Amino acid sequence: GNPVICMGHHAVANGTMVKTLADDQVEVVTAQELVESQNLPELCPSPLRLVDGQTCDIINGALGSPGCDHLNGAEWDVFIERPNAVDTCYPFDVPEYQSLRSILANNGKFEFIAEEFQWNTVKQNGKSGACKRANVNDFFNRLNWLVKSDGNAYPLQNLTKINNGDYARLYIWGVHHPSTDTEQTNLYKNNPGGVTVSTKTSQTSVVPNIGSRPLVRGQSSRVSFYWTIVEPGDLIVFNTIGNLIAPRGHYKLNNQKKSTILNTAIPIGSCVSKCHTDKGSLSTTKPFQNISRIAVGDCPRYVKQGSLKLATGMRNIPELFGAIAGFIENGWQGLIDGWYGFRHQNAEGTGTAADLKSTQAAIDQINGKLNRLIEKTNDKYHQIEKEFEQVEGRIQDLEKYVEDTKIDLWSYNAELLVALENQHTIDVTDSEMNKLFERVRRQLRENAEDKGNGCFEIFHKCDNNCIESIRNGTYDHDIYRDEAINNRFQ
Ligand SMILES: CC(=O)N[C@H]1[C@H]([C@H](O)[C@H](O)CO)O[C@@](O)(C(=O)O)C[C@@H]1O
Ligand SMILES: *[C@@H]1O[C@H](CO)[C@@H](O)[C@H](O)[C@H]1NC(C)=O
Repeated sequence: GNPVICMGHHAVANGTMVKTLADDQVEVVTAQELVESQNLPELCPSPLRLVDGQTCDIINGALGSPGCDHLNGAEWDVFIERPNAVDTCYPFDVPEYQSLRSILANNGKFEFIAEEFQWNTVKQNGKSGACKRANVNDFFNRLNWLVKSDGNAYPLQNLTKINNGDYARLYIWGVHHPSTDTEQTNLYKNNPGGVTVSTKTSQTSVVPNIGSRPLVRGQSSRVSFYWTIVEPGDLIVFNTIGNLIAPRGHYKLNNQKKSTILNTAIPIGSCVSKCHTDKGSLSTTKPFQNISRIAVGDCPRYVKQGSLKLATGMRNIPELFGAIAGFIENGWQGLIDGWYGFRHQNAEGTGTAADLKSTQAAIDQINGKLNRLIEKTNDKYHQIEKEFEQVEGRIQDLEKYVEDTKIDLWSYNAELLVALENQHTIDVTDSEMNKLFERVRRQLRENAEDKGNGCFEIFHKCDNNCIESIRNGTYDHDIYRDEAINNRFQ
């Protein structure tokens, strides 16, 4: 009525606080951070193909502005566009600028092919001192500036390019418009001008506009750029009685467009990562991140919280079933080779040993319990714009509201998931502690009594081999039962 065997669990000097459904902060032995809050100060060129626009934004690269020659033939997963990019040619605008930029970015490549346009008597290749290439008056190398004849001759242009190809074609054309009325008549003389680009099923006609506007690049004049898409079977008719900034061919479009554009000043480095934010690339296995809503590729999901700790171990009590932090007073810092174990005392001395089965059962149910849930990847490429220079009204409100709605919902999911999992992890570890206790209780039958602190008083001599027989499940209660019963009740 003298040896004692105690069942218990590990502990460390100082653990990590986590949140559950029932508790704001409970200390557990180990935990894992789920929110990535650190970014690399560079962008990774692998495994995704990054293309640096450098001084050239993507519109100018499609126009063929000066300094945008490297973008010729370029292929990208993510077009990297610099915020300090510069206009290096004739002052222009694009109605539906955003939509053209999106189409260009998503298509993923600059692959121009040449086509010969036989312009009547009009002269071609008009240039300007605004668009100087090596201080030589030049022009958008994808565009043809059509001017009068020498002999004062603006004739009607009607030529048609037919798409009998295997792909959809992208034509970019423009409409010049001047400053007064002499303008227009010393450059196309017909006044007003006008252009009509059309397909089999679609029209587009432009009325040039003439007036004073600021001296940008030293000109009071502008060009307005449009685009037209021609799918296999359709075609495109160029009508102008003046002012048409003709195309020199068409861009080839991919059937499936899987690319996008990232606008950032961050330099391109030599790291490896499949996730890119406008603050830099992310190198992580965490499921969430608080770095930027603007994120492309194989990225963690963006959330509002700066920290969410997932418990990966039991409650930490140094020195639901009510075992851990319950009838078991505290954990054992000395138990370093297991989560649960046995501590005994008999006539020969004392000992602490780990229990493998219970330890392994807990680890199996807790280790990486998230990988089976929050999927793996989340591969997002072309999305929507998420930050804006100036308000625009209706469309911009919706774009912002959609993203704000998405973020709140995922932040909610992240919060609930962690509290839920942690609640479950704590219950599992408490559960396994008391399964171990109950296992040993059942082994001992009538030979021992529960002392109330996770310990059994064993009512017979139990030497080291006897103790080990209890720990490894070979203890035969019938051997000691006579001795034990006599000690218990007499
Ligand atoms: C095709 C053509 O006529 N190009 C000429 C332009 C246009 O007349 C204006 O840009 C129209 O506003 O004007 C220049 O003075 C310039 O800006 O360098 C000379 C140039 O040769
Ligand atoms: C992201 O979280 C970290 C703390 O983990 C914090 O320092 C940082 O400011 C957060 N980023 C935000 C709030 O944009």
